[PDB]
Amino acid sequence: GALEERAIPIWWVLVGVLGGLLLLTILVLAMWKVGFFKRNRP
Repeated sequence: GALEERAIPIWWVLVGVLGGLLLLTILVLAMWKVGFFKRNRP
């Protein structure tokens, strides 16, 4: 009810967000490196 450890792991939430952000950033930067966000298609 309160004592219980929902843990409302604000930290894990913060971690998840930061992590999701890092993953998005890396995928984004990587995709940018490989040119995927890029077109220059024929």
